[PDB]
Amino acid sequence: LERFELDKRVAQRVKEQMDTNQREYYLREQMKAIQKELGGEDGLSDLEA
Amino acid sequence: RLELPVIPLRNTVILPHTTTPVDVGRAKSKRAVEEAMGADRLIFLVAQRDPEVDDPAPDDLYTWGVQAVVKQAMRLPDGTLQVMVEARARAQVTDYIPGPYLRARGEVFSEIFPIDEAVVRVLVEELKEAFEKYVANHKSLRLDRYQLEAVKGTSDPAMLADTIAYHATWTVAEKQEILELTDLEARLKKVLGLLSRDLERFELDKRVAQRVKEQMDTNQREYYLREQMKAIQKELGGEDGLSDLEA
Amino acid sequence: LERFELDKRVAQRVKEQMDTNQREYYLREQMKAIQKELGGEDGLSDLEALRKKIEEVGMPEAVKTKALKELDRLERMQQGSPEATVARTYLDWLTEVPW
Amino acid sequence: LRKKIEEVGMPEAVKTKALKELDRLERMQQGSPEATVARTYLDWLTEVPW
Repeated sequence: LERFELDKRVAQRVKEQMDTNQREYYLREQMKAIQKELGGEDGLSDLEA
Repeated sequence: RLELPVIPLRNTVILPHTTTPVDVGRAKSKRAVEEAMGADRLIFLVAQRDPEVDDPAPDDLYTWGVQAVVKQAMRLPDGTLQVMVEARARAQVTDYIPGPYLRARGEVFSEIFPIDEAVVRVLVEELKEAFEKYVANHKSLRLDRYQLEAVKGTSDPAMLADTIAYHATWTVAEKQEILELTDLEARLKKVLGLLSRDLERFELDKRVAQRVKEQMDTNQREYYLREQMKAIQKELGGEDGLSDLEA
Repeated sequence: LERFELDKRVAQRVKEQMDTNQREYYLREQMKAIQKELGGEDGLSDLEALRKKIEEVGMPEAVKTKALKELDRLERMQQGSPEATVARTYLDWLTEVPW
Repeated sequence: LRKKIEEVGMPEAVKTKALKELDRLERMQQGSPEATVARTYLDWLTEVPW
C-alpha cells in the first residue's frame, strides 16, 4: 500500500510537470508573438529602394 | 466649501449625476460619515491615492473633488456605512487641514457647459457609437451590456458623458483625469481617445492571436519536415559514406 | 477653412501617436514582464539596464540601430549557451567602448 | 540557502552577488540551467566564511 501511495504521488507529480510544460509552451509562443513585431517595424520599405 | 467631510474614494471616482457606492472600512472616514449625517447631508468627496495608507495621509489627496448630495445612507454599523452618492459637479479642493481626519474647502457647483449643443450632442451620438463598438468587441474586460441602456433615452449630456466615462472601465487615475476637465466638449475627446487606444489593444490581441496560431503551424510542421528528411537520409546508403578517417 | 481642417487632422494624429505609444507601452510591459516572470530576474536586470543604456551610451546612429537589433535578437535567451552570452557580451562591449 | 547569505558574514560584493544568485533560484532545481548554476554559485560563495 505504501508503494501504491508513492506511485500515486509521483504520477500526480509528473502530471503537474507535463501541465507546466504545456502552459509554459503556450506562454513562450505568446512571448514570441509579441517579439516578432519590432524588427518588422524597423524593416519597412527598404525593398522599393 | 464649508469644511464638508472628506469621505475618500475606494477605487472609484464619483462623477456628476451617476450612482456609485461609497462605504467606509475605517473609523476615521466613518467619522466623516458621522458628520455627513451631522452636517445635513452635503459631503465633499476627495480622491485619495492608489491603495490608501490606513490613515488618510496629506499625500493621499488630489486637486479636484466632486460635489455630491447623498442619496441613500445605510446603517450597517460594524465599521461600514453604505453612504450613496449621485454627485452634482466637480470642484477644486481649495486647501486641506491635515488630519485625522482631513478637512477641505471646495469650489462652487460647476454649472458651466459650452454653447452649440448641436455639435455636443452629435459628439454624444458618436460617443454612443464608439461605446457600442467598444463593448460589443470588449467583452474581454468583463464589461457589461446594461451599461448601454444607461445611455439611451436621456437628455443630460453631462450624465451621458459621465455614464460612458465610468462604464468604460479603467484605472482610477484616468477617471481622475476626466474629473480634471471642466469642459463638456473635451471630456468626450478624452473618452474617445482612451477607447480608441483600447481598441488598438484589441487589434493587438488579434494580431498576436494570428501570430500564435502561425507559430504553432510553423514550428510543428518544421519538426515534421525535419524528421521526414532524416528518415529519408537513413533510408539511403549515405549512412555508409560518412566515414573519412573512420574510413 | 483648410487651416481648421489641418487643426482637426493634427489633433487626431496626436491622439494616434498617443494610441501607438500606449500600445508600444503595453508591449514593452509584456516583454519586460514575461522576461522577468519567465526569466531569471531579467538575468539580474541585464536587459533592463541595457535598454536604458543604449540611450545612455552615446553612440552613432547605425550603431544605436545595431544595438537595438542586439536587443531584439535577445529577450528570449538568458540561460543560454552562447545564444544568451554572445549577444550579452556584445551588448556589453558596445556599451563600454567610448564614443 | 536563502537564510545562508545573512547566516554567513561577507564583504559587500560577495554579499550582493550572493543575493543575486539567490534571486535566480526558487523554481525547478533539477533542470532549468539558470537555477542549478545559481545554486552552485550560491553554495560555492556563501559557504566561504569572511
